Amino acid sequence: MKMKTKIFRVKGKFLMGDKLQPFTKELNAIREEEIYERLYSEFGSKHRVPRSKVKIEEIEEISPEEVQDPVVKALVQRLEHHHHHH
Repeated sequence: MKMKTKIFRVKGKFLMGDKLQPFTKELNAIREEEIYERLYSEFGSKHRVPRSKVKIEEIEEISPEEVQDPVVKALVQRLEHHHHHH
């Protein structure tokens, strides 16, 4: 069943150069089984980081308008209501 997408503010570590770098990823999904696969996909895409080297530590569900990432916040708004301002 599809719904209004939940923005999960993930806070974890990714292994690059045998070093753990911390990240704060605000991404819109439906459930946790999405979050894992979507991050393994993104880090591999944008950053070319291997899946087994991406370590998720925290997953915090936040509100659509509170999201700091402009791209994700714009993505969530695509399924929202066009504010009728005459």
